[PDB]
Amino acid sequence: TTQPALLRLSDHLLANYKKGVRPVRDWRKPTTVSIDVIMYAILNVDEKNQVLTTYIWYRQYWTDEFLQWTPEDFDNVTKLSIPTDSIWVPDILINEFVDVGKSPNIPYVYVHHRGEVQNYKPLQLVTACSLDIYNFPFDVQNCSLTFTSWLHTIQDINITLWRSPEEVRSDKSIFINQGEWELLEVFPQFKEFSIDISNSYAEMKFYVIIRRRPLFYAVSLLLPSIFLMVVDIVGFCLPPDSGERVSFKITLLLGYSVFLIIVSDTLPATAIGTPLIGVYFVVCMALLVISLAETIFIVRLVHKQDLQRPVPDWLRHLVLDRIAWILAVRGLLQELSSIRHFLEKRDEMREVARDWLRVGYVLDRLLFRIYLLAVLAYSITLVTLWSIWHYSENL
Amino acid sequence: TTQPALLRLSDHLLANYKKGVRPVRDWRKPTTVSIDVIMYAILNVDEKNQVLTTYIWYRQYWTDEFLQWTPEDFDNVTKLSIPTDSIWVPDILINEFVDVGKSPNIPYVYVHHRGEVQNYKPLQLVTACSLDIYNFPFDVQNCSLTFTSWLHTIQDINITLWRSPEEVRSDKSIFINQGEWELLEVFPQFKEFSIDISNSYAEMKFYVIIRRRPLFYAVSLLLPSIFLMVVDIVGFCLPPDSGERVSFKITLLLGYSVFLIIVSDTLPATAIGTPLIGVYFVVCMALLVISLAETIFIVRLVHKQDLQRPVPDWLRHLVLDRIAWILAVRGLLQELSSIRHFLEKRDEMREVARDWLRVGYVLDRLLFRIYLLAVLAYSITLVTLWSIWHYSENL
Amino acid sequence: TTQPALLRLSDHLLANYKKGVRPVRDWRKPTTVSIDVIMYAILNVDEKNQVLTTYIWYRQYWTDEFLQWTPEDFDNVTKLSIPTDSIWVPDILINEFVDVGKSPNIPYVYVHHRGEVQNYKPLQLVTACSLDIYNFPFDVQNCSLTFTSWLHTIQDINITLWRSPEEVRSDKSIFINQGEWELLEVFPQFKEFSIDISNSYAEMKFYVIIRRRPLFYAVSLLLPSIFLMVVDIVGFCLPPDSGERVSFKITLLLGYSVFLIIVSDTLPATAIGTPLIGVYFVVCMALLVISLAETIFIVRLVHKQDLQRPVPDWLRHLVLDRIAWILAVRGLLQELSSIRHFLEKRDEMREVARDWLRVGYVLDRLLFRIYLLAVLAYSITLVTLWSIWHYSENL
Amino acid sequence: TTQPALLRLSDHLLANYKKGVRPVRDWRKPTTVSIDVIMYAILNVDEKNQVLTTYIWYRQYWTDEFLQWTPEDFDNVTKLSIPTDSIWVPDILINEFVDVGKSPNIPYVYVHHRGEVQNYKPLQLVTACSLDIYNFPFDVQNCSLTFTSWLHTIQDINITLWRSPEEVRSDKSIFINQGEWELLEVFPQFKEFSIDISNSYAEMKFYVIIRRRPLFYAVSLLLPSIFLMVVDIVGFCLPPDSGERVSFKITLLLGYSVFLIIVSDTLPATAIGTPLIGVYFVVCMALLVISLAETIFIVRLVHKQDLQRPVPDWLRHLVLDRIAWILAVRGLLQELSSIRHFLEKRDEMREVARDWLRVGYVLDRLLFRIYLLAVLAYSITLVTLWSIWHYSENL
Amino acid sequence: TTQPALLRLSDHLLANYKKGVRPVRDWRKPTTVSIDVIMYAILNVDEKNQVLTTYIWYRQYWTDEFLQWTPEDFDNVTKLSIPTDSIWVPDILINEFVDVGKSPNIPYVYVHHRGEVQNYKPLQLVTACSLDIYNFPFDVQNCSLTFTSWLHTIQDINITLWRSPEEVRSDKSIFINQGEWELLEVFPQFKEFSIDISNSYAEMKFYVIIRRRPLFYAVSLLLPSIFLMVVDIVGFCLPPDSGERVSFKITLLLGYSVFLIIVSDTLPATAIGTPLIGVYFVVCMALLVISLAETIFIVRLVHKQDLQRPVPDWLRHLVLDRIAWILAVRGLLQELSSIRHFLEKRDEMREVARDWLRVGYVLDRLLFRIYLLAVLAYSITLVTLWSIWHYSENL
Ligand SMILES: O=C1c2cccc3[nH]nc(c23)CCN1[C@H]1CC2CCN(CC2)C1
Ligand SMILES: O=C1c2cccc3[nH]nc(c23)CCN1[C@H]1CC2CCN(CC2)C1
Ligand SMILES: O=C1c2cccc3[nH]nc(c23)CCN1[C@H]1CC2CCN(CC2)C1
Repeated sequence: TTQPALLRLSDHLLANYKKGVRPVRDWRKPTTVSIDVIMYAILNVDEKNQVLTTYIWYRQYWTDEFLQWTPEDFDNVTKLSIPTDSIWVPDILINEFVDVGKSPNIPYVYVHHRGEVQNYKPLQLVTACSLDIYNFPFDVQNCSLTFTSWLHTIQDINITLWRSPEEVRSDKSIFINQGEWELLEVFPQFKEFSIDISNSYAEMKFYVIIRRRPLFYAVSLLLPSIFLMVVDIVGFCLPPDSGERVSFKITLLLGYSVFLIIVSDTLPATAIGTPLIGVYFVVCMALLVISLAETIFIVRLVHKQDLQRPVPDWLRHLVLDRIAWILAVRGLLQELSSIRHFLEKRDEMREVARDWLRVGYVLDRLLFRIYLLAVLAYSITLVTLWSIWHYSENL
Repeated sequence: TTQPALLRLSDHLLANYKKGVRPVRDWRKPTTVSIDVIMYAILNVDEKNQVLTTYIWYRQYWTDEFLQWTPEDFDNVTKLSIPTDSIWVPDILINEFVDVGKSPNIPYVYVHHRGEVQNYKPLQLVTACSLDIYNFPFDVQNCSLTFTSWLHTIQDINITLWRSPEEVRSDKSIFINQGEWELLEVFPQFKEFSIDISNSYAEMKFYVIIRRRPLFYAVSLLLPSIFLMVVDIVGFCLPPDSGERVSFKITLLLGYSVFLIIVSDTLPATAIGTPLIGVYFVVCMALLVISLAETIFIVRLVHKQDLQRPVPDWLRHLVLDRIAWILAVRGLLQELSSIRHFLEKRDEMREVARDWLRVGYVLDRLLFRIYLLAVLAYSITLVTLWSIWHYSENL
Repeated sequence: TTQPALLRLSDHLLANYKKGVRPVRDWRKPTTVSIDVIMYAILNVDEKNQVLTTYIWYRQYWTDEFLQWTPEDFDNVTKLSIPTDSIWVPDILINEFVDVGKSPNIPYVYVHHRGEVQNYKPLQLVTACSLDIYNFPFDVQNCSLTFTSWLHTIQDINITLWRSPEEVRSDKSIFINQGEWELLEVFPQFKEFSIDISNSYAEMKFYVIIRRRPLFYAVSLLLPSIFLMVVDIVGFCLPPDSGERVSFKITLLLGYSVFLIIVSDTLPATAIGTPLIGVYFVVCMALLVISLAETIFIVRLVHKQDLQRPVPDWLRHLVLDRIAWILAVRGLLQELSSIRHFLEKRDEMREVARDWLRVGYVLDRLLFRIYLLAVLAYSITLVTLWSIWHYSENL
Repeated sequence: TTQPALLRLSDHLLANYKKGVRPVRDWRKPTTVSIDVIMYAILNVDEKNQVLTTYIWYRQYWTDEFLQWTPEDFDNVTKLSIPTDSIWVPDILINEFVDVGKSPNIPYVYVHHRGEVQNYKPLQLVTACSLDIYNFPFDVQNCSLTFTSWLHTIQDINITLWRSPEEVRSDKSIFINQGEWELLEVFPQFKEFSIDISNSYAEMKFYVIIRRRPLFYAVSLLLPSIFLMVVDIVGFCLPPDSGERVSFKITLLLGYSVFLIIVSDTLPATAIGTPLIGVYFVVCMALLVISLAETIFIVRLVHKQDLQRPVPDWLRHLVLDRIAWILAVRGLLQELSSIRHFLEKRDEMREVARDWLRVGYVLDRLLFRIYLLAVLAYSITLVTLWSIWHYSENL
Repeated sequence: TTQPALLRLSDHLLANYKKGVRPVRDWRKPTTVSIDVIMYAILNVDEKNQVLTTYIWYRQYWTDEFLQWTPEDFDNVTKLSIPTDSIWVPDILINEFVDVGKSPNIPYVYVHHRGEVQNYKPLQLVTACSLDIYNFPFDVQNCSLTFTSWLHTIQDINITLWRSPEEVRSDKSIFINQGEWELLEVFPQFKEFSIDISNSYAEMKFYVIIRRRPLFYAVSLLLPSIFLMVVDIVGFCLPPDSGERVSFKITLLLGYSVFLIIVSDTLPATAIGTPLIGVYFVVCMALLVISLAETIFIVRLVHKQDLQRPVPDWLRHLVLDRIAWILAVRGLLQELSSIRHFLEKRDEMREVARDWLRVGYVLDRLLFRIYLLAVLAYSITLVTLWSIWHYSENL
């Protein structure tokens, strides 16, 4: 028997090992597969249709009972590499998968004596995760990965873990911290999945916690919003000169409204979408629009000869609002006296025109008070969100 | 015969089972496959080209007659797992499929004694469904899934059901209610599909009813439309000051017209597309445009020296419209008397200019009445649609 | 021989049938394949790069001569199902294909006695068709599908038809009439394709006629164009008040020019692209632009002190254009007489200013006549196109 | 031996023909493969990342020496069809390939007596070609296709040609002239590719010449540019009325600037991108912008009380520029004499205001001369490019 | 033994060579694979999600010990081509891979006497690289390619290099210099990758250095920015005529703001994105916006009757700012004397109105000084970046 050790061991082991039979000697005992998953990177988190792209490394060992050999005979060999198509491989397939594939297959597997069979493989998974667009700048996502056997039951395949849960929870020795997402926790759990009154199935759920790094996003979205909160600072105190005022706003109401389009284009729009900023930015504009509507109505009322409607209706309006906020010489002298009346009529109009500019100069201050309350509330909401974002990582 | 039970059973059963033969002993009796489908999630409903993406779980059992064995001999075994490439698998393929695939294959199947053969598999299907864009905010879609054998006839393969129709109709124990679509009914039906005068085929149609969750869509599309229905409230009562009016509209007619582009971009445009809102929003603008055209024509007519055309033609126009809506001192006194005529001519023009501002102040009220009728009709249509949406789920 | 009939027939037939040999007994006679195609739906017609997506059903029968058996022996069997990888399958591949695939393979085929071999399969084809963008609203496309053997010649494989051409021409019993395209005719033809002076090849061409359903497209593109043809109705008769006129157009020349962008975005742009509407809509704007240029030049000429250039050059211009369209008291009286000259000079300017507003009021009518001729021609062209569209289906 | 001729020939030939051995009897002589390529269509020419999509037909013959038979024995057979997986196929793979595939495989090949082995197959190739965006409207592209054996050397596989180069150069009998590209020349060449000092490899390069059909592109891009070159014709001769002028340009500087966005969107943007039109259209606007800046500065200088700076600095500026272009009655008469001075002061301002409007009326003519020189140069460049485009096809 | 040499050698060698066994005779010695990589082109560098597309050529040799033969016997043969599926191929797979594939497989490999086994193959790789958007116009990217065995350890497979590192570092004999990226260095390194306390793995890292060719990008982005830095040159010295000024800016603040959208669209936006230009262009606009806000506030203060607030508060404001920058005849004469007071009142207002236009004419110069400092800093930053870009290639 002048043959190499590896060739003689491969000939002896795979001579009659038929694939298809669950490898076990008594059908009573189930076979156990133990798994391990380590994260490498996060490629894409698309919020339009709840798609998460992940890359992981993997490892699965299962005891075997038709590949036992004594190392004393075959020249002290203790580990062999065999093709993956010549033995039995369990159908451990992850759930919540969309277009699974895009990952090569490893054509070799290890085997030890007694049946310790190991396998290493990469998985590039496109999964379905319920992403919450709420708290957009500082979101904390909680995604799930479900490993189970698609066919076998609890009394056929049981899934345990290689290493303990703790050492699995904190594992960032391979992950690259260059993307826009950062790992927090990979928590494993095991339970049983039964739907009808007949079959019992194993199940292992990995909960993956991710945070978003928002420093760069903030400086490109918030800073322009805080800088554009000087428009109220600019247009202030000009009811008589509301021609210039209206000028100002008629162009400002479009200057940021034109890029509101590109802002909404840059938002990862979600059908179930209600961001805190995306509703404050809307009511901010609504309030500004109604303020300008009130100012235009006031200047239209006071610009004409209406004289703020001196009928007692405006008294009632003011009262309700206050409750709410709780022979030749004959011709000579004739011509002399004729023009004095016209001059007096010309001169009398100035005070009458200028006496009706107080209502706008009063109500603009209340509108500005409402605006300051709104921006203070917005800042408080932003501060407490950032506080929640910072305190989310203490656990 | 010192061999394991599973290996000896696999050797005995698959020794001479040739694949290809329909498994039956008398060609007269047909084989029956029974199916079951459970929904998991809805990934995409693209209305541009009638594409529906669905994920389901599946289950198919077929009686077999060359895999019968007695459990008394082979150590009380009652269920075995065998490779899927060593036996006969029916070609149950769903119709209305586009780019079917993207789903793994399960390499194992169960077998019981007597021939009970089972199979579990996931299907990710991209189907063609006739989606109705009408009733966009609150649509109720009715899609169809057709299972049949692509080759075999009614006397070769018959498709029945595992569980009864009722228990199949109400099955939401696995479905995730996080997307923008919500399951209502999965109704199964069975019939025969024959086109020529020769072949008879089995057919099972699953009708799937889906609704759209429109709360988030409403607050992002309707609320701005209701808020922008204050433009008529702002521009009111100013025929003499139609310079400011025209100012107002010339900018409002673009302020929402510029984002009408992004609105139309966000609509899932369909060739066969006529949404109730998408036609009301158009006639709303048309009516506003023609109202502004009438006001501009009126102010152009009354601004010049035409004096609303005092010829009797305007009497006829008003009548038809009413039917429609059913030595030195000599020079001294001379110079004194010369300027009085010029002053009188200057002063007489004011009343003549101000006496022709009534026609616009009358017709704007009728235009506003038409506008109020339009918005009331729009609100009534929205209310009855929401009522239909709410009452669609009582069945 | 206590064996089932099907297993014994499969063992007898496929025992020595080697695949690869054209199934025939004398190499002289060629084998004939007969095909049949039925349309299901049209998924996409992309005009950017001449891509047509179609789904069809299929059917091909070929006589066989190594699978003959007598039904008297094998228990009165007359039809058998055999795997598709164990027999000879012709390489009938369609031409004009791009990324062909995306369609499953049927693993079974029928066989009768004497050699009648049948096969059913679906084909999802992405073909290259020369689409004419001309007559965009109402196009009638004529696409081609070419079936031939990629390798074999006329004396090896001949392609005939299952059913007659007539019954093939009118076949809409399966087609779904929910899309934007509607079937008209599926005409089959057979001929020979030879390019060099040596090989002769069979060829079957199916001509497919499709029409577009333009009702929904019309109401979304034409109706706004007809509604926006009121701009000339609005801006009419105002040469002295050309400040307001210029106001009007300077904003109208952008109001539809801003969404012209989105219009051109919505057009399926084709390199070889010259739609009748897409050239009329351009010359429509050109004519309007040159009309406004003429009006602005006229008002600039008449606004200043040029007084329409009273030099005899304008006489020549008008003639050529007409051819084209075929001690104290001393100071007292002094001061009295000094101001009368200034008053007369002030009063004399009004008639001189108002006497030069006729040329624009004359040429605007000619410009409007040209505009009415243009819109009448546009309406006539639209009417005759729709007439061609309606009369295209009488055949 | 009562067997069919084809079955007996297939049994005799493929009985012991092992695949893998280069088919030759003396390892010294190399085997020669002869190829032929015929073009069908051009699907896509993407200039963003240098991707060319092509479809071709193909043909390759190689002498064989283990499939020789005498036609006298096997019933006068001279041509046989054999599966492509049972014989030796050379690894002739094209270089410069990206995502090669998307094309079916032909499962049969011809064989003659003596070893003449033929093969026909379609190839759909996505190649990398250096496309020059320069001369965009009328480009002449020169792409390369490189056929070589990926493994074998010059003394193992040599690649010659089926037909001569001339008959290969002019081959448009199958090509469809409906796209935006038109074939000019398919020139074959053969040489040797060696990089190190050890291996020698065969290489066949097909140079493919393509032109663009620009008639439709011209009418959609140039005609609007020539039509919009009337803006200088419109705004001419109005320094005093520069309010209307500034009005005009402030809106024209945006009227085409707003669709400049969509123009740049429609350009196939290339990183290495410098089109002749794309630089002329930019300098055209730059020149117009600086002209308007000069006019606005001039009108701002002459509008105020600066009076074109009558200090001798403007003399130096003009000189340098010219070098560059090479008791009661007492009160009565008092009041009479008081107002005459005010009237004279009022009347004297008109000539002083009107005497400073010449500098703009002089410099605008020079600016227009520069503009005319620019447009004449642009037209000359366009004419000579079209001349180059027309003369490129004379070869 | 009248057989060809190649057929007899193939029969002798592959007669009993079982695949799967690592080819070695004593399990103690490991097998060594030596690799070589040569770059061809760079197809895509997408900065949105860190994707790098590369094309390389490859070469791997491994000693074999079951394919030794003596050339004396088998007719002086020294090199043979054998199928790649009949021997042992190591699983050398690159790390950092996304959707690896898209590249054909070579079905043949070389073998020499003694076991020298060679293989050539192309790889089209989509890898994940951390691209730095900082220094956008002139970036120097440093990407990594990691070759290792996915399964085998250091004592099973060791990876060395064919040629030395130097000759590998400088290799541009095949690379095409037509794209937007240019090769600088391909540096190889070898080390060991161990994560736990048990397994030791080989690892070869190729560092690839790429630069961007920014000439064409510069002329399309910078030149417009330098040309648009004349807006401050145009609007200068006009506090009284701030109506025209405000006119100017209200349109300039939108003229480039409208294409800022398309600028941001053309930027390859990265979540971690902070380009030097992209922050200078923002603060440039911020500074201009606040300058215009100050000017509008100043002109609003000085336009009304406030008279720059002559209360001593403005003295304190100026001081703090300076610290910061460190019977008939009776009626006759009566009427004569009445109008003189009105004339004096009319004439006195001019000097009072004109005496308050100095503060804006002073502060605009300081604002322009800040603007000049900003643009000088921007130019200095651009110059030093280009200097870094030029000096990066000296190594
Ligand atoms: O799809 C099903 C399924 C499909 C159709 C009808 C059904 N009735 N009851 C079940 C079921 C539960 C079994 N399953 C799978 C559930 C999990 C766990 C293990 N395995 C894969 C995923 C099995
Ligand atoms: O990739 C290589 C190659 C790869 C790595 C190191 C190398 N050093 N020297 C070469 C080389 C030249 C050989 N080739 C191919 C070149 C052409 C011609 C034939 N064949 C395919 C394409 C072989
Ligand atoms: O994925 C793993 C891996 C997966 C799961 C748990 C693990 N614990 N420890 C390791 C590991 C290290 C081994 N690897 C691979 C690491 C590199 C080097 C060689 N090979 C491929 C890539 C092996």
